[PDB]
Amino acid sequence: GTSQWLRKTVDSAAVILFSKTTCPYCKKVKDVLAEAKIKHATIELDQLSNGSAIQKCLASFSKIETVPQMFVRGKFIGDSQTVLKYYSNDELAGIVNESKYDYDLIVIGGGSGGLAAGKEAAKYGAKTAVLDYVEPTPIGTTWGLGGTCVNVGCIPKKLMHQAGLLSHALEDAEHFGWSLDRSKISHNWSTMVEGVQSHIGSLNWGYKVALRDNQVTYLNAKGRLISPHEVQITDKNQKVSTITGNKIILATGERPKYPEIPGAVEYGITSDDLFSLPYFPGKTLVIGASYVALECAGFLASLGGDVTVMVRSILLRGFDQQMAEKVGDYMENHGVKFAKLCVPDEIKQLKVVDTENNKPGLLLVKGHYTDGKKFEEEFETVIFAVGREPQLSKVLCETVGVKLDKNGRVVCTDDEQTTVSNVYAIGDINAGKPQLTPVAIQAGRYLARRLFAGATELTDYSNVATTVFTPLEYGACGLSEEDAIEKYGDKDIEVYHSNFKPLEWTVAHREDNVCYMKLVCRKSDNMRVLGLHVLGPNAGEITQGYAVAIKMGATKADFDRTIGIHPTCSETFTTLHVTKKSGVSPIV
Amino acid sequence: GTSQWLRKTVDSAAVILFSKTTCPYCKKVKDVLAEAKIKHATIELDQLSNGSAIQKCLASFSKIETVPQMFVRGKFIGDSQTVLKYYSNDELAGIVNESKYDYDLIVIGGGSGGLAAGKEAAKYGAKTAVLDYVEPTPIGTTWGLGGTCVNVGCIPKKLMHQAGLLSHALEDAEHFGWSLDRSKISHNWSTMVEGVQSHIGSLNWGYKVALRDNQVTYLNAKGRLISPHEVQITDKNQKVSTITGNKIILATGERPKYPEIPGAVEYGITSDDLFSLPYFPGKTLVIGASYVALECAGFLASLGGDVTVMVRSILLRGFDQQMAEKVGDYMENHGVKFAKLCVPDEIKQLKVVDTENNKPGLLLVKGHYTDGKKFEEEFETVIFAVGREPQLSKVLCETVGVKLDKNGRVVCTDDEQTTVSNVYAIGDINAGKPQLTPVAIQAGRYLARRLFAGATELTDYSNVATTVFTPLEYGACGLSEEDAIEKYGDKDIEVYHSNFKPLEWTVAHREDNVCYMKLVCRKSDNMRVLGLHVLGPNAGEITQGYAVAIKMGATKADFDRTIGIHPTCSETFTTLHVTKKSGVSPIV
Ligand SMILES: Cc1cc2nc3c(=O)[nH]c(=O)nc-3n(C[C@H](O)[C@H](O)[C@H](O)COP(=O)(O)OP(=O)(O)OC[C@H]3O[C@@H](n4cnc5c(N)ncnc54)[C@H](O)[C@@H]3O)c2cc1C
Ligand SMILES: Cc1cc2nc3c(=O)[nH]c(=O)nc-3n(C[C@H](O)[C@H](O)[C@H](O)COP(=O)(O)OP(=O)(O)OC[C@H]3O[C@@H](n4cnc5c(N)ncnc54)[C@H](O)[C@@H]3O)c2cc1C
Ligand SMILES: c1cc(CNCc2ccc3c(c2)OCO3)ccn1
Ligand SMILES: c1cc(CNCc2ccc3c(c2)OCO3)ccn1
Ligand SMILES: c1cc(CNCc2ccc3c(c2)OCO3)ccn1
Repeated sequence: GTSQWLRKTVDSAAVILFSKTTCPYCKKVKDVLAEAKIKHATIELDQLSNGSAIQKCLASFSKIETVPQMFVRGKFIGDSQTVLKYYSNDELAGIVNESKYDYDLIVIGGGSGGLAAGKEAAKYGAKTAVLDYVEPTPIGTTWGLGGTCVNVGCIPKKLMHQAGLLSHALEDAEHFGWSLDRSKISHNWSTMVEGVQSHIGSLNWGYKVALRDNQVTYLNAKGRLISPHEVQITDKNQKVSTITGNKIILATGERPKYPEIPGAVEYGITSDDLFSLPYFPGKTLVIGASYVALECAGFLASLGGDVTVMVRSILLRGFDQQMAEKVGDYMENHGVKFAKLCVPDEIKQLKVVDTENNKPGLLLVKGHYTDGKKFEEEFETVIFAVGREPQLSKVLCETVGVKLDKNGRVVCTDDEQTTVSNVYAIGDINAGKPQLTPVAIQAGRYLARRLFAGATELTDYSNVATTVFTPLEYGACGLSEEDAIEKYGDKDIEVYHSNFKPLEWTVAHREDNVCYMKLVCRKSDNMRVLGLHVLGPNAGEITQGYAVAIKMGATKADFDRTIGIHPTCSETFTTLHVTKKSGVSPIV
Repeated sequence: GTSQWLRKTVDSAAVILFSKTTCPYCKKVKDVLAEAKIKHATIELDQLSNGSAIQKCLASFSKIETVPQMFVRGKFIGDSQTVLKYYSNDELAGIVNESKYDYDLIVIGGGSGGLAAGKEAAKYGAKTAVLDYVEPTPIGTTWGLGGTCVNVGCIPKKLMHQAGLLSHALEDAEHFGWSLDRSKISHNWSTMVEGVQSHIGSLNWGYKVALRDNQVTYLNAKGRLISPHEVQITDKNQKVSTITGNKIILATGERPKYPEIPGAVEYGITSDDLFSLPYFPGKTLVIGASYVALECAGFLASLGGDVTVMVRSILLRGFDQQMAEKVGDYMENHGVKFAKLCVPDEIKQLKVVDTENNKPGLLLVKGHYTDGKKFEEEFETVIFAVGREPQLSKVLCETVGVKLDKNGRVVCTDDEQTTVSNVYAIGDINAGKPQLTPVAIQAGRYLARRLFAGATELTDYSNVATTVFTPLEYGACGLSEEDAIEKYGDKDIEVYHSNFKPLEWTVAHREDNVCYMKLVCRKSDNMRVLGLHVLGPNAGEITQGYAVAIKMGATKADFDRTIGIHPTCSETFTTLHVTKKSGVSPIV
């Protein structure tokens, strides 16, 4: 038990010192390693519950039972007198650098998960390389280090959402006494994009500086795993070579899907292209109904665009469907048009994109509704948001033996291990896990600590909160109402709900009964909160704190006994009382 | 035991029915009471864990042990056959309205707590009167029903705060691509005040309508308790009379203090006057350093005023002083001037307020610093925010026997009972309680339920979260750092902290390292979170949800295992790791 932990910790740590906080001989060894700039993990046996047993068990490796004991890649190096000997004789540097492989860790993929994993491992003395390459889009778009979120995801999407929110702030300012005239103000797309791209560039740079300062080797090259320990790399000059590593972390993420119809790849774009587009999209069709489709259609409409969303079946498949419909009704009331139960058949080119004068082209989109009627309309831009997929055939040779599921994602144990013992996977390509940046960062940092510092904590993937940044934001944590009922039966489920109006909306003359919130609870388990849902401004700020309480097992009684902060939107969660079964109206 | 709960419930309830959910005779009585428009409390005995025991003790009042049983004001009325006898003989209405007093409940004070208590009591058949009178300010300001929060507190203050925040929204919108020129835009005070006062008017009216629809008698008259059950009321016509009630709730609140110096009452104003002031204050001096003083100085500066705050000793006494200093440094950098370690001696009038042309007057303020030097400067408006106090001599006859503390607040047990067994106190006049609107409302609602519906739940006054709506907002829940160190010792306290920058501030070129958060934790109790603090935008929305987790005993490990929502300010709480003891910098 203890002994199986110790063997696993010793075998995979790069450099590790066993010690106690008081021990002055340990302090002498720590001082030598600091002076020679040798990074290492440290385990202070006196701070651990079973430190006595661990100490006895070290002798199975070193034949000694005292501290300090220093190990390098599974080999006992010595006590303090022996380490000082190697230092004094100029032998320590070569001992700590001796390895069967080029690297202790190779990370394939330089995004949210891979960067976090690599930097954390480097802190404990693991010799680390991170590989990142960005395959250009069909029209040639490419970007720098940091992955999907940084370059073509959460960061530019929320900045453009903020640009759209400011249009309503300009409107609201008149009612609060400011002299501006909202009608004579317009928006400049390219000025926005320049500011967004300047911030993204500061993040690209900041990650390169962070890897340099952690002594991580950064290769801007494409990686391919050809055997358990061998990674083939291809250069920007197409030079091919092979590097070896003890542990491998696959963190290569996903890219957007295109439907298989004429004209889609040639004349449409995806979110990969949208966030650096040199011209305003103009009259735009968004095909799809994911959070990506709706977030992009939302800010384009707030920025003055003529926008249509073409919806195959429902909005936000997989989210609470009452909330999804409230999200769509708000967008439709504020300018977004919807072509419901409709699918595209072909895109035709009427005008080529005008790169010189910085203007879009023109397209004809033909499609059909599910009853067979025809759709035909002209747009300047067509954005496909119909899902994302990994392409692990470009990353992972089939003979390595890494098992994939029917969607092409990696099948992992609860500690991220693949079917190949030294190979792990994190982030969007880990099958069945929520596909979010904070999850990938947590999994990558926690994994690096288990590999190289003897940690045991696992990543907890349950009840992870989300926020959809539509024009009215939607935050959630836990089960949808229909999933709770499916799992426990309608008679065991109580739903408390209420409309509400932000105080900021009163003087602004905004809508009375559009914002909404509900708690979905289990009667037979002391009214446990199974899911929390809120539609309103700053919904992500509102939701985050409640995710700690749900993690801890909060009940309806816990919300009732906590006092609200006034005046806020979030305080409405502390006084809920109208149930859905009562039939009483939730309006204010 | 169970029996002394039953006695108190029966003696105090106005009209109460003991029932079971599966009982068709109970349903016949319920339907008769509903048709007769008779409101009542209901105790469904089959949903209480010891409903069997309660059934037995009912016989001690009624000599029967079956269900249903009706009681009115402590007297057993009858089973199903007897109640239906009274109904068809036209005797029921006379029986349910028989009482020793004019009212089951008299509430003195129509504010946050009083209105909540009165409406909740009326839902259980208690015959309720609510008295409210607003004594005018020295310059004659008055307002309508709803209390300090509604008319001259949280509601107008947060709306003028929002008006000030929108100025930075105007500035930010240029960097996000909008074509306005912030430098050519001005603010109109009187347009703001009209919008703010129109919302307050809709609240005044809403409360009058709510009372009518709950059958609550509203008297706009000044009340005075002269004996345990007798309340003397004075008319708008100065007509005096007496009414009697069984239970009394004191809920009369506080009003601003003035310093005892020449000119203060005559020529200064307070927050009571500010929110309906017909003219812009102009160059303004705010005297004091409480949350009221700083919130007012803050939005006046954001609206373009020339604003000075005179501080006697420190900012935000009783709040975490590291956070108070960060709050004040932000306002000093954004244009509020501070006269530190200073106190006023007299206000001299130079120019009378011009009611005609809607202009302030002009004043000369004389004061001195603690080192002896002198202060002398002219201002158009002087606002005093040097605390608030009750005036219970105006409310309570000394002979009634209600004990007050040395500050003039009412001394209560943990169920709000005074030293006079039928008189209770709630809200700001209850000694030692946090003086907050949601606290008053919960105290009032919970008390009404104990008096008239047999409830037992008490109000929990511990760890109530707060937010100060300064230009950069400050949210808190639990102990300050210095209070935790004093209570437990420096060696048992660990503080995790970090600066942060909102994503929205990047493209707007706002400051890198002014927003800040920390967790104050107890080492020897599994790193329990004792206090949470955050300085940043939307701080009330950020803080609220964590108050539920802190109520449930959150530890640092609970915050670490919960995953963040990205991109948000609040997510920075889920990955804190820099300790104060380590000396590592908290900057980004
Ligand atoms: C439009 C959009 C908006 C989003 N908004 C949010 C949001 O608000 N909040 C949120 O939590 N999540 C959001 N997400 C999800 C978030 O972007 C992902 O969950 C996260 O970025 C995935 O991290 P990752 O490390 O798994 O992969 P990635 O971040 O995609 O990084 C993988 C990297 O590896 C590179 N790579 C691939 N193959 C190779 C190879 N063979 N060799 C070398 N390098 C390779 C890729 O080019 C890429 O740079 C959004 C996603 C999108 C598309
Ligand atoms: C400037 C300011 C800002 C504030 N901001 C906030 C905030 O953001 N959040 C928050 O939670 N709290 C805030 N507060 C505090 C909040 O307003 C109070 O805690 C709350 O109003 C207390 O309610 P109450 O029922 O005890 O008294 P009140 O709301 O003051 O109501 C008592 C009422 O009784 C009346 N009355 C008095 N004597 C008599 C009598 N003899 N007969 C009849 N009627 C009488 C009074 O005139 C008044 O109408 C703020 C306070 C101020 C001054
Ligand atoms: C598909 C794609 C490739 C090209 N990837 C290597 C590469 C090419 C260009 C680069 C780069 C890396 O860094 C900067 O520019 C090879 C084989 N199959
Ligand atoms: C698995 C492992 C064990 C031994 N304790 C592990 C441990 C816990 C916390 C740690 C650590 C190591 O290094 C840094 O923090 C016993 C049974 N099963
Ligand atoms: C006209 C004006 C008002 C405003 N307050 C009147 C008033 C004046 C003095 C009072 C009072 C009430 O109770 C005790 O003394 C209400 C209704 N009608």
